[PDB]
Amino acid sequence: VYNYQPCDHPRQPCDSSCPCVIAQNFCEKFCQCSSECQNRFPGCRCKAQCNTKQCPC
Amino acid sequence: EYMRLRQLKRFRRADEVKSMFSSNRQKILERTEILNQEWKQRRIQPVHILTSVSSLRGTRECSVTSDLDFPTQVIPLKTLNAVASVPIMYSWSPLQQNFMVEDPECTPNIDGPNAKSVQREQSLHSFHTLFCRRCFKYDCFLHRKCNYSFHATTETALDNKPCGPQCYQHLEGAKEFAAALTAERIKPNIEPPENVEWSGAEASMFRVLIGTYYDNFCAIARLIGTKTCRQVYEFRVKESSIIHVYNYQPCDHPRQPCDSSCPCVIAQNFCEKFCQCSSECQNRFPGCRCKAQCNTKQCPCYLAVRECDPDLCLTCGAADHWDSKNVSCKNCSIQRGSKKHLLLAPSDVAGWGIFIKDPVQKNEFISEYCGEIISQDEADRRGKVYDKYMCSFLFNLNNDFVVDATRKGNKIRFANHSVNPNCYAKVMMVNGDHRIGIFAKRAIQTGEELFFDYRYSQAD
Ligand SMILES: [Zn+2]
Ligand SMILES: [Zn+2]
Ligand SMILES: [Zn+2]
Ligand SMILES: [Zn+2]
Ligand SMILES: [Zn+2]
Ligand SMILES: [Zn+2]
Ligand SMILES: [Zn+2]
Ligand SMILES: [Zn+2]
Ligand SMILES: [Zn+2]
Ligand SMILES: [Zn+2]
Ligand SMILES: [Zn+2]
Ligand SMILES: [Zn+2]
Ligand SMILES: [Zn+2]
Repeated sequence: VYNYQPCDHPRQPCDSSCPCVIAQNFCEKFCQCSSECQNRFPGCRCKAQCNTKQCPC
Repeated sequence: EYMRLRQLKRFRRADEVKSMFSSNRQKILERTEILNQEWKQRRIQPVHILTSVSSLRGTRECSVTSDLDFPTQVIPLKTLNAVASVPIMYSWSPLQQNFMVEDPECTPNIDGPNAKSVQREQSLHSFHTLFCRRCFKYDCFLHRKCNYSFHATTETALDNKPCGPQCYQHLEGAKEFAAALTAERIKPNIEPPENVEWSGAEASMFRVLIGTYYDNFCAIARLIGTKTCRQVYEFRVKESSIIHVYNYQPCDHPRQPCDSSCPCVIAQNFCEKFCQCSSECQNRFPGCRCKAQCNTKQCPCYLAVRECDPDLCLTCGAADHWDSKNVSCKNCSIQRGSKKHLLLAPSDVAGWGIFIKDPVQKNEFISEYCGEIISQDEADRRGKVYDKYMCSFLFNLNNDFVVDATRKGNKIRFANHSVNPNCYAKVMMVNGDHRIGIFAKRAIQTGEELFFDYRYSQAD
């Protein structure tokens, strides 16, 4: 597991041509890609405590 | 020989049919006598059958030509006023859920005076062969599986003191014998036992209940009739001396856990509650700890395109308030069966069309495309039958499942087709079964006919 290296490419999907995809890592807030990026990690909507395997994180 | 017997049988049949015809004729004569008496009770108004008028409206006249030696009578045509027609359609059976289409004999009854003892195959085989654990039904139509069953085939405290009547524990030196005989099943009862006759039904019920309650005596005597606890221990002692998404098919393999040797792993499906694996199974689906509405594309349920299992997704809203309106979680509408009202009217394009009564926002549940579940070959046959008159309703649900709503469906069967659809359908796995839901592509207006693109289905 590698640290999330940000990618900056507006109006460009991250799919087979992005370092985040090559590293099997999600685009984070620091990534400057489109807000509807494919690899963007959806914020988990836990009620609390985020300690069950239920949360994707 | 054979010819004589055949002739005798033919003569007997002829006599029988002659007598039957005579009797039926007598009955018919009586009924026609009373019928003609009723007919002659009142006469009819004189129908002179006048020849209307002589060109009252000055229209065309009928040239009724008599082929015999008679003149051609003339009569003006009295035209009949027109009546509005209705588009053609066939009858169908209303339906809400799915309906799949197929494509020494027994132990006596404890009910009634007749009874005996059943121990060849325990005492519980009528209610075990027929089972549908998914929705708790007997011989369910929804799940007509292989059904291997056929032909109708724990710590607790000791009951100290004689609760109510005399107890088996209160007997002098019986508990150690009980411990001994359960130890071997992996002072003591020296007093002679009583001799009381026991009915076959009572014995069978006692055996069945002892198969579960085990050392419990007070409760098993309470449920049974009479059945003294000392006598219960007596029978217990006597018996020892005497002797591409697929359906979520449940897994019950005890040879190995669910890992490369399970149908669920083969079908890449989460082991739901009906699976008989360990509670810590790898394929077990973690629930949602979602705050509300379960519509974040992230939600593992939404990522997996799945519904919310009531036994797993607990705080999400898939279990609380079962008998109420739509729950907080928006990924449970199809499971509850709640949809939007639809209407039927002549379509502005062709034939009939479904017009929704209320507006639907973007990605909002409207209806479920239910009907009759048929196999792929059965789907082909049904589609050919329906297209014989150039109208098909076949839809794709799973890899080997097809929903058809021609002879049995809902109002959502009449979906119009347009290059700019106002609705779209997606398949979601609800409680281990696959269902088709109807969703609006845009904020459709009130009363507009719903549009559905047929390219997604097998038939476009
Ligand atoms: Zn990128
Ligand atoms: Zn990205
Ligand atoms: Zn990125
Ligand atoms: Zn998170
Ligand atoms: Zn968290
Ligand atoms: Zn979380
Ligand atoms: Zn069922
Ligand atoms: Zn399994
Ligand atoms: Zn399983
Ligand atoms: Zn399992
Ligand atoms: Zn969820
Ligand atoms: Zn949910
Ligand atoms: Zn869920």
